[PDB]
Amino acid sequence: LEEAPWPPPEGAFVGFVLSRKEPMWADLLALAAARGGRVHRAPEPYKALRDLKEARGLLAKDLSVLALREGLGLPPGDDPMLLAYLLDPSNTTPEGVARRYGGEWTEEAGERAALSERLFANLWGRLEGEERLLWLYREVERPLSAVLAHMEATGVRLDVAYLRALSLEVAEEIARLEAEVFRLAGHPFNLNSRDQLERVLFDELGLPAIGKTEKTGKRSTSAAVLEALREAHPIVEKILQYRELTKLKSTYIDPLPDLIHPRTGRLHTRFNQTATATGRLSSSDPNLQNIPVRTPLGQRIRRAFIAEEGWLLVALDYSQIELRVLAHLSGDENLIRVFQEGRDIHTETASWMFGVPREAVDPLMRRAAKTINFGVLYGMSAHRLSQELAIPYEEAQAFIERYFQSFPKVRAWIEKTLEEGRRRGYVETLFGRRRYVPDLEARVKSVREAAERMAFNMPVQGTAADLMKLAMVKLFPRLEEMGARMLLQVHDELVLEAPKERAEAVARLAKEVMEGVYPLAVPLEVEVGIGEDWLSAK
DNA sequence: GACCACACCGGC
DNA sequence: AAACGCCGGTGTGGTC
Ligand SMILES: Nc1nc2c(ncn2[C@H]2C[C@H](O)[C@@H](COP(=O)(O)NP(=O)(O)OP(=O)(O)O)O2)c(=O)[nH]1
Ligand SMILES: [Mn+2]
Ligand SMILES: [Mn+2]
Repeated sequence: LEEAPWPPPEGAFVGFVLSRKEPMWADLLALAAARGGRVHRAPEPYKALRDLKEARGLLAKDLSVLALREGLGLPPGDDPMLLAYLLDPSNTTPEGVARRYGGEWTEEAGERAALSERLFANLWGRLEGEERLLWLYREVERPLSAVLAHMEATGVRLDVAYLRALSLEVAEEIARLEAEVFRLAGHPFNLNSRDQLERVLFDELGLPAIGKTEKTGKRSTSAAVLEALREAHPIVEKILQYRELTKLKSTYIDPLPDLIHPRTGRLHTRFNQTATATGRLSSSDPNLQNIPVRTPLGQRIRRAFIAEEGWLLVALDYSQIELRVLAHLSGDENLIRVFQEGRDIHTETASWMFGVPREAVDPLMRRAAKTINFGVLYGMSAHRLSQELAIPYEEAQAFIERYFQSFPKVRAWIEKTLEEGRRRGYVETLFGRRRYVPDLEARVKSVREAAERMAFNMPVQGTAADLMKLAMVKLFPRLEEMGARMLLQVHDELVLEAPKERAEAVARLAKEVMEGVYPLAVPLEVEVGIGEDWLSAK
């Protein structure tokens, strides 16, 4: 490419180099653009951002987030990564996409701009005739990248002082647990080392091994194994408690306070758009899609996520979403009637599990039933189910039997999805998002059947992800008009932030947009709460 | 210091 | 651990 002076013409593709992967924290080291056989390198990258109409190129959203951080309303446009991801969701990195579609991902801005132009040309042509993937690109993924850019630059408020005080209380309890574990072991050791713990439990103590680890075949110390040994020795229960507290302290309580941005005073995640095999987003740096909620301590951590003063959080979450999606995809009349009657399969499975009336099912029980309902749907074995519920093997076998007997067209849909996946080489969502599963033809049964579980899960999980994305695209402009903020997406949930006096109107509107995103054979019901913290809004 | 595999476990 | 699926973060033990 011929070198030309900054600025570039309108519509040029950008390349850029960040001091680090996280756009909210990175220095903009270099900026360049390419168009019409020329490359334009910016002498002063920061000031040079003001010359761009949009961020068009590889990782476009990252540059848009950095621009918004600096007060510049630079939206992301075309991104070859999104094209590649729609053609094959194993296209997750610029390194791989470049090698695959005609370039090399380097560390120079000008070459990255030239690469973005070359890759877009080639990838755009590969989507000729792919009407459904083209619709997903233009109507979902490309506009969604702008929504996510704004969400990333906005962040969420965190009660730092609260978490600092919580850390000290948890530290004292961890001390009580480890000191007890060492007394029971007869000697201290590194309780964070699963190798050392393995030797204590199975060699020094006389506990029987239950399972082995995957890659190295060590005697497992997993929670599932410890639960099986809960009654064999009093050290086991303490280890499980130590694990819970240290997991939450090391992963949330201690690190999150240190990630508050100095200018915004809020916590900023990255919403990765080309990271999963199914079409889901992921969240990283930090991951805000796995904040605790299940245990008492976890709920205390979730309470640290708060609204700006004078505002409230609004949390919306699709009801039984993948089961509703399954009803539409499979057309099972029995499953459709379930939701047309307003029933709750999680609460009903819970009622059976704990032998109590539906009105007596608490959230803890219902959450456990959610795990059972989807575990069985996507292929959980009777053996594992019998151990999860502490019931005889024959009773777990009977539950799985009635589960599918209740919804006969589900098995039919699974078989048809797998047969089509073998012929075409891929499975697809309701909107045509595809995942290639070559191991459906594997000649090793264990491999083939693992691929089968991956394969018929994807249309269900992926359709739910398609629906959530489309709802975000529809909802975002309405929230801007209302002066509200979209903060987080957690797969089938949105967390919004609204002025207190508008919180109710925002909650009603967001609920209606999400429930009407795309009418199916069953209604899509959305549960909504409002509160000053994330837990309260649930 | 960065990076890695591994086992593991937080969420949906 | 076991024939649930999809993620990202941690400490250990180890290399470089
Ligand atoms: N395979 C699998 N999928 C899961 C699991 N947990 C969640 N998912 C998938 C399937 C779930 O549909 C989806 C969203 O998870 P939620 O919002 O926590 N539960 P839901 O929407 O079902 O019920 P309600 O909102 O009324 O409580 O994530 C699991 O253990 N396994
Ligand atoms: Mn839900
Ligand atoms: Mn949810």
